[PDB]
Amino acid sequence: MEVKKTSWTEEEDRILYQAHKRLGNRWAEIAKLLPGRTDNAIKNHWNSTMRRKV
Repeated sequence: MEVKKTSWTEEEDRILYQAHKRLGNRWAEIAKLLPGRTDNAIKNHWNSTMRRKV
């Protein structure tokens, strides 16, 4: 079965956070550097992992 786990690499998350503040909330453009990862997946990851508690 294998439950849908957050199969994100530390590297991806690193670039994600770096880009988020450097480029901005330009998720559409950030995916240019992080292909495959869709906006919904990125944001889902961003809200669940990074902004787990604000």
